[PDB]
Amino acid sequence: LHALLRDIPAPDAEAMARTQQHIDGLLKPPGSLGRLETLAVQLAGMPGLNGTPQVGEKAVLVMCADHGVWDEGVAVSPKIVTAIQAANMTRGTTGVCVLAAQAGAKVHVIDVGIDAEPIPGVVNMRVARGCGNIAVGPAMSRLQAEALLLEVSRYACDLAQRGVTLFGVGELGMANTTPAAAMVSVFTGSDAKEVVGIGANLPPSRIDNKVDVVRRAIAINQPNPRDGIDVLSKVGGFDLVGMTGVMLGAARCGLPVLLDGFLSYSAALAACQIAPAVRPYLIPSHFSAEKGARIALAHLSMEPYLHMAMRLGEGSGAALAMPIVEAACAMFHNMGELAASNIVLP
Amino acid sequence: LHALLRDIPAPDAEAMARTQQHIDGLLKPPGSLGRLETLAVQLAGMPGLNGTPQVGEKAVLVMCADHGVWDEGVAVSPKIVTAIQAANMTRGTTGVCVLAAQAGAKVHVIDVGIDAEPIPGVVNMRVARGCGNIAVGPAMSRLQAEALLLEVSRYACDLAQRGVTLFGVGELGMANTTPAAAMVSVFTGSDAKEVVGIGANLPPSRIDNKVDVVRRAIAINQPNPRDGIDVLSKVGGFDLVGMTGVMLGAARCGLPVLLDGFLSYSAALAACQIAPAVRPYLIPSHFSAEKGARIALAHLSMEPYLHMAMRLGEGSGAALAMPIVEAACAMFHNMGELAASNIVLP
Ligand SMILES: Cc1cc2ncn([C@H]3O[C@H](COP(=O)(O)O)[C@@H](O)[C@H]3O)c2cc1C
Ligand SMILES: Cc1cc2ncn([C@H]3O[C@H](COP(=O)(O)O)[C@@H](O)[C@H]3O)c2cc1C
Ligand SMILES: O=C(O)c1cccnc1
Ligand SMILES: O=C(O)c1cccnc1
Repeated sequence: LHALLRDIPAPDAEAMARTQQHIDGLLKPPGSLGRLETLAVQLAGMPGLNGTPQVGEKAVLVMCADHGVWDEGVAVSPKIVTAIQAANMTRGTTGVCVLAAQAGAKVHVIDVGIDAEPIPGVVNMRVARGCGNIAVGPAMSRLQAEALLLEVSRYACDLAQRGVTLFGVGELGMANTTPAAAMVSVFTGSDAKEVVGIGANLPPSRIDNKVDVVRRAIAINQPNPRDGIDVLSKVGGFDLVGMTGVMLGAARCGLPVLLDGFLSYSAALAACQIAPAVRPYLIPSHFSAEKGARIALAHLSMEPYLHMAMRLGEGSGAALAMPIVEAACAMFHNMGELAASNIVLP
Repeated sequence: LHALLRDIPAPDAEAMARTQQHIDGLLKPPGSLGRLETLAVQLAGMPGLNGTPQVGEKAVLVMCADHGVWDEGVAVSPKIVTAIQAANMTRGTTGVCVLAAQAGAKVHVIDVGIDAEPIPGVVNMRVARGCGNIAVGPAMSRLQAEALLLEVSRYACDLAQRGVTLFGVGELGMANTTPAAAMVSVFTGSDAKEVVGIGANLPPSRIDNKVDVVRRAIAINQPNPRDGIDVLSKVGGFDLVGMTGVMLGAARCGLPVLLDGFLSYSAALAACQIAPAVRPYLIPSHFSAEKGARIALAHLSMEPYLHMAMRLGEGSGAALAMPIVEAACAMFHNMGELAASNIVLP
């Protein structure tokens, strides 16, 4: 793990310079394609991409797990929905499934801690049947967090070996916006009231309790904001840790990762805290409708491309942004050149 | 034309209610897919779509034309670039071409007034070789505007007959951000300084002249803000009128139209002024980096989905948003149902 972290490659400035020069000579006024241009250059700098903005196979990894904090009345959906939805993932009827098929990406459902019997078709990496209730103690042990980070990391890079060049991250876990809000509060220094949202339609009257739960979690655990692994283990969850692991793994592999929504922002904060070298590999997707979204993004210094008022999770926003990434590649490789048209601009 | 305007269909509230009900029962917390849900319902209400969110063939119509106002020093690119780029459109090397191919849409290049010899492969609907310099008079006659609106309108609907269900609108015309800014100022009541941008990299020092040009255009022509056709003819251009015609034509055909950037906003304002019934058929794409973008969008009451800092035009932003439209359809038709999973949420 320390090894893994040590081995994350820095971006290729040379490839990026070459990329920038090419883009400037394309059939358009310079810089006119805006973020589509900056995205291509960012991609060019990723060592796993071979010096150019390229997209091979795509995969969305969905990390599923239950949380003990559910018992605190912070979620309106029955606990079983995690298990139910996880099986549905295997049938291609879910939101991420539909959107992924649309983008030509494959969905990988991973069980990191669902509180139910094992589901056939789902990759088994279960840590335990649900994590501990953060309100009264820690979600898990440090050891547990570390081992899962490692395991997911390797799984992520192994995919690279099979042609995957673009990843998307997602989750499934009733009550997960609670630990997400806690982490956000911790890493960001924001008060719980400011980053606690409605999650999956929590009634406005139940909010206050959710806020109390977050503060309690923090107070009791005393997580260290300067230690990403400490925070994850204490007030995180298996699903959030898994998402963080995807991030570490893509980075180590020198490949890009598309974030999703609020839960993913949580995970991204942790990843970046753990290894700043991870940052350059991250790509925002959409601007989640969760209250704490603005604050989290500001701390990541990220401006998402899509404003869809989305708040489903599952990696649905990540799937939706995949075509944008492919567009930046299409622009780069298939547009003609000014010179070839004898076009001269000041 | 009055006929045409009269015959624009109102949206199907019945189909929309049915759509809403279906969406609510899908495998997710209600309303969780945000704008993706509102988009599907909007589509369902369009009579040309047959009571459901559907996407058949896609086409982007690019309206090309030169402007006399170029002579005022409001554009840094040589005049010939319009003609040059228009031919390139026929070779598939341009920005819209690349992005359209990416989205599986076909590009239709239409010459509505390029100041050069006719270009083989380009649809000929040329009004004149460039429009009049708005700084000293009108761009064209009312008759001319009306005839072009009509002609483009019919062409647009005819495509519908050939399987096209989704349109995108675009343009090509050096100096076109000038008449665009003028129209915006007129329809919106904003001062020229507030809506005049850098267009295709106009140097910050040249701005002031561009602003003076806009005011002069307005002062001299005295366009009537309550008469969209009056405004277009006076301080518009053949390209902008053509874009407006696409809009009128899709609406008459009861089909959706994706806007592009700043130039398209101009055209949309005019279209809506001319026929409010057009509004429900319009779909924003991206948030153009042109200064006057915020003001124009506010007047259309539109919030774009994409924030890419784009400012190329050609209908490139429209092509980029096509997959989003297709996603809303995919969601609608392929997601599973809560009921089928025995999932019950309050
Ligand atoms: C049917 C259904 C499908 C979902 N897919 C993702 N979520 C989302 O809702 C949960 C977070 O919200 P909270 O913290 O309020 O539980 C996670 O499962 C998240 O993925 C879903 C939720 C439901 C009910
Ligand atoms: C090579 C080239 C390709 C383009 N494609 C679109 N535009 C854009 O630039 C023009 C508007 O900017 P202004 O008002 O400053 O001229 C239009 O042609 C618009 O389509 C282009 C401009 C250039 C130079
Ligand atoms: O932003 C998300 O991904 C999200 C928000 C609320 C509930 N589930 C997921
Ligand atoms: O927003 C646009 O479409 C645009 C902006 C500047 C120049 N050309 C096009």
